[PDB]
Amino acid sequence: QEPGSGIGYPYDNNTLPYVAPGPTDSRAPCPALNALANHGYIPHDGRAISRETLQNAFLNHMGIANSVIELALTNAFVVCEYVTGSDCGDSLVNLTLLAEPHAFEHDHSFSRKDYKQGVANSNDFIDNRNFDAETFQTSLDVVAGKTHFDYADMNEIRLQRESLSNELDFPGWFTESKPIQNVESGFIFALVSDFNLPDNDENPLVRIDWWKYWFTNESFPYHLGWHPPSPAREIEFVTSASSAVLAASVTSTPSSLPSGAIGPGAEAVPLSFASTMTPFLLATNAPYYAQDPTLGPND
Ligand code: HEM
Ligand SMILES: *[C@@H]1O[C@H](CO)[C@@H](O[C@@H]2O[C@H](CO)[C@@H](O[C@@H]3O[C@H](CO)[C@@H](O)[C@H](O)[C@@H]3O)[C@H](O)[C@H]2NC(C)=O)[C@H](O)[C@H]1NC(C)=O
Ligand SMILES: *[C@@H]1O[C@H](CO)[C@@H](O[C@@H]2O[C@H](CO)[C@@H](O)[C@H](O)[C@H]2NC(C)=O)[C@H](O)[C@H]1NC(C)=O
Ligand SMILES: *[C@H]1O[C@H](CO)[C@@H](O)[C@H](O)[C@@H]1O[C@H]1O[C@H](CO)[C@@H](O)[C@H](O)[C@@H]1O
Ligand SMILES: *[C@@H]1O[C@H](CO)[C@@H](O)[C@H](O)[C@H]1NC(C)=O
Ligand SMILES: *[C@H]1O[C@H](CO)[C@@H](O)[C@H](O)[C@@H]1O
Ligand SMILES: *[C@H]1O[C@H](CO)[C@@H](O)[C@H](O)[C@@H]1O
Ligand SMILES: *[C@H]1O[C@H](CO)[C@@H](O)[C@H](O)[C@@H]1O
Ligand SMILES: *[C@H]1O[C@H](CO)[C@@H](O)[C@H](O)[C@@H]1O
Ligand SMILES: *[C@H]1O[C@H](CO)[C@@H](O)[C@H](O)[C@@H]1O
Ligand SMILES: *[C@H]1O[C@H](CO)[C@@H](O)[C@H](O)[C@@H]1O
Ligand SMILES: *[C@H]1O[C@H](CO)[C@@H](O)[C@H](O)[C@@H]1O
Ligand SMILES: *[C@H]1O[C@H](CO)[C@@H](O)[C@H](O)[C@@H]1O
Ligand SMILES: *[C@H]1O[C@H](CO)[C@@H](O)[C@H](O)[C@@H]1O
Ligand SMILES: [Br-]
Ligand SMILES: [Br-]
Ligand SMILES: [Br-]
Ligand SMILES: [Mn+2]
Repeated sequence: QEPGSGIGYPYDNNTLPYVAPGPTDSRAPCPALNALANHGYIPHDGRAISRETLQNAFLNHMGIANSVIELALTNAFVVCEYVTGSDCGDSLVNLTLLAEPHAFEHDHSFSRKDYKQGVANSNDFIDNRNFDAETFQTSLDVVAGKTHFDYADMNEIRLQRESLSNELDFPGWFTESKPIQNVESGFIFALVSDFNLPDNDENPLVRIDWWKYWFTNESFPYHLGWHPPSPAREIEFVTSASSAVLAASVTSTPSSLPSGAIGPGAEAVPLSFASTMTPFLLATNAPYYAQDPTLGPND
C-alpha cells in the first residue's frame, strides 16, 4: 500500500503500492512472487532478480524467513540455467521461466491449468502460469460454505486437483508432484492460516477469504485483517504442515488418482536436468492481473 497509508503498520513499516503488471512485465506461476513484484518489493518488471532481493522481500513484506525459501532459491536458479542454457549467477533472468513444466512448475496446481491440460493434440500446450479462476474454483469448491480449513481439508483439496489433472491432461503428460506441491500446501498455512486463533502455531487453520484474496488479486489481504506473520514463519513450520497434510486421514477418495497418491510424500530436494535435455517452450501469455474489480494502490 502507499507508504503513508500505514496499512502494514506495525508489521510492515515500509510498504509500496500495488501496481498492475503491464503487457511486457514478467510474472511467475507463483502467487507469492507475483504479489511481491506487483508491489516492487522485487522488480516490477519481474527481471534480473538476486537472491538477497528475494530474501529481503519475503522477510520484510510477507513475514517469511530466509529458511523458508532456501530450496526454492536453489531450484529457481537450477531452472534458470536449464531454460536459458547458461548459468544465471545471482540474477534470476525473469519470473516467467519458472513456469517451465515438469521442473519447479508442476502438474495438479491449486490455481493454474496444466501445461497439456485438455489439449486435443500431443504437441499442443497452454498457459500453465497465469492464475486461472476456474481451476482455483475446483480447489475452493472442496471447502465450499466454509470460512476456514484444516490439514485434512487441504489433503482433500490436493487429491481433487490430482484426480482432475490426471483425468484431463493429455495422456502420458500427467506427473504427480507431491513433494513440491505440499511444500506449497505448507506455504499456504504459513501465510494465510488464522494467527488470531489461540492455537494457530500448533493447529493452523487457513482463512479461505485471505487465501482467495491473495491468489485472485496477487496482492495482500490487509483489508480483511491479514498481516505478515510475526515472528516470520520458518521452514520447520512449513515442512511440518506439509507432512501433516499428507498424514491426514482421507474420508473422501476421488477416482483416477495416480499410484500412491494417498500416503506420506518424499522430502522435496534440489532439481537437476540433463544437459542433453532441451527445455519445453514457455507459454507466452501476457501477465494476469485482477480486473473484476481492478485494484487500487492500497489493495
Ligand atoms: C524464491 C522463492 C520462491 C520461488 C522461486 C517459487 C516458485 C514457485 C513456482 C515455480 C511455482 C509453480 C508450482 C506449480 O504450482 O505448478 C510456485 C507455486 C506456488 N507458490 Fe511459490 N515460490 C517461492 C516462494 C513462495 C513462498 C514464500 C510462498 C508462500 C509463503 C509461495 C507460495 C506458492 C503457492 C501457494 C504455490 C502453488 C500455486 C498453485 O498451486 O496454484 N511461494 N512457486
Ligand atoms: C523469460 O525468459 C525466458 C528465457 O530466456 C524467455 O523465453 C525464451 O524467449 C526467447 C525469446 O527471447 C525464445 O527464443 C526463441 O526461440 C525460438 C525457438 O527456439 C527461436 O526460433 C527464436 O529465434 C528465439 O531464439 C525462447 O524459446 C524462450 N525459451 C523458452 C524455453 O520458451 C521468456 O520469453 C521471458 N519472458 C518474459 C516475459 O520476459
Ligand atoms: C480483490 O481485491 C479487491 C479490492 O480490495 C476486493 O474488493 C473488495 O471486496 C470487499 C469484500 O470482501 C468489499 O468490502 C470492497 O468494497 C471491495 N472493493 C471493491 C473495489 O470491489 C476483492 O474482494 C478481492 N478479491 C478477492 C477474491 O478476495
Ligand atoms: C504468446 O505469444 C506468442 C507470440 O509472441 C504466441 O504465438 C502464443 O500463442 C502466445 O499467444 C498468447 O499470448 C499473447 C501475448 O503475447 C497474446 O497476444 C495472444 O493473443 C495469445 O493469447
Ligand atoms: C514499526 O514501527 C513501530 C514504531 O516505531 C515499531 O514499534 C515497530 O517495531 C516497527 N515494526 C517493525 C516490523 O519494525
Ligand atoms: C512437504 O514436506 C514434507 C516433509 O518434508 C514432505 O513429506 C512432503 O512430501 C512435502 O514436500
Ligand atoms: C519438516 O520436515 C523437515 C525435513 O523434510 C524437517 O527438517 C523439519 O523439522 C520439519 O519437520
Ligand atoms: C509441526 O509443526 C506444525 C505447525 O506448527 C504442527 O501443526 C504439526 O503438528 C507439527 O508439530
Ligand atoms: C511429518 O510430520 C507431521 C507433523 O509433525 C506428522 O503428522 C507426520 O506423521 C510426519 O511425521
Ligand atoms: C483415516 O481415518 C478416517 C476417519 O477419520 C477414515 O475414514 C479413513 O479410512 C482413515 O482410516
Ligand atoms: C471427509 O472429510 C473431508 C474433509 O476432512 C471432506 O471433504 C469429505 O467430503 C469427507 O467428509
Ligand atoms: C477413500 O478410499 C481410499 C482407498 O479406497 C482410502 O484410502 C481413503 O481413506 C478413503 O476411504
Ligand atoms: C469427497 O471429496 C473428494 C475430494 O474433494 C471428492 O472427489 C469426492 O467426490 C467427495 O465429494
Ligand atoms: C482499476 O482500474 C479501473 C479502471 O477500469 C478503475 O475503475 C479502478 O478503480 C481500479 O483502479
Ligand atoms: Br527476460
Ligand atoms: Br480442460
Ligand atoms: Br512422493
Ligand atoms: Mn503447475
